Amino acid sequence: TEWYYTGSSFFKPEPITQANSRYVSSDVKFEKLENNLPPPLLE
Amino acid sequence: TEWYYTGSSFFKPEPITQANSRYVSSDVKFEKLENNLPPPLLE
Repeated sequence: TEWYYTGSSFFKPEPITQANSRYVSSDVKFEKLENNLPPPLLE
Repeated sequence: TEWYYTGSSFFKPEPITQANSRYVSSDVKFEKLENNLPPPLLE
């Protein structure tokens, strides 16, 4: 599956990037992606 | 010595990471840690 960022007050799916994403501590309820890793997570 | 991150409202030492650290302009009062360099400080 593929994941896209969207705005809060209007609906527009957009690519996930560093600007709209923040690094946070690990958690169980966070989704775990085997592939299609977003640029921030991908290394 | 070694430095650990702890929360404000409850006491539990944690490993330091980029999630809970902010890059700031250097100041004299800060700690000049020659050894045991925190992982976010590594270049």
